[PDB]
Amino acid sequence: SRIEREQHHLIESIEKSTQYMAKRRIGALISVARDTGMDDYIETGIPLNAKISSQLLINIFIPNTPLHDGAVIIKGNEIASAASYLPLSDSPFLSKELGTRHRAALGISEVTDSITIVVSEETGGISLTKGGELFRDVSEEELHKILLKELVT
Ligand SMILES: Nc1ncnc2[nH]cnc12
Ligand SMILES: [Cl-]
Ligand SMILES: [Cl-]
Repeated sequence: SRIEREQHHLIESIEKSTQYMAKRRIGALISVARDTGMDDYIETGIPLNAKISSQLLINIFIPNTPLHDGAVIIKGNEIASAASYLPLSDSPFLSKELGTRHRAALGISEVTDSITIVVSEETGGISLTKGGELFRDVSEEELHKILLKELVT
């Protein structure tokens, strides 16, 4: 259909779902594929090939459920997979206060141009990784501007 409409709906869906999870300290890990493919990491998860919504993203990460333990990977206009493996960064610069989801988000950002969003189950803070860099505990305004810049062409 109309790509700009799809891209803005994707941004809204990430914003609403991460707001919901952040308030409840639900851990989450959502990686959005870009020019470089993520197909090999999609293959490690449970296939969904589903329409993007804030509601599905939230339902996926509910603790102690079949789909929660790993990354969601979004490819084109679909939630491709849940519970996917991402490579862990070995960087010693990542703070030891951060958990596996952050190290996974950092790891995938070091080998793809994907944009990955994390919700910390410890703090509720929202972080983002891109190109081997971490943007830690961003405000709602900051998250919106980054997602606009990176996900809207
Ligand atoms: N908990 C985790 N979530 C996603 N990718 C991972 N790779 C290793 N541990 C992981
Ligand atoms: Cl069209
Ligand atoms: Cl966490």
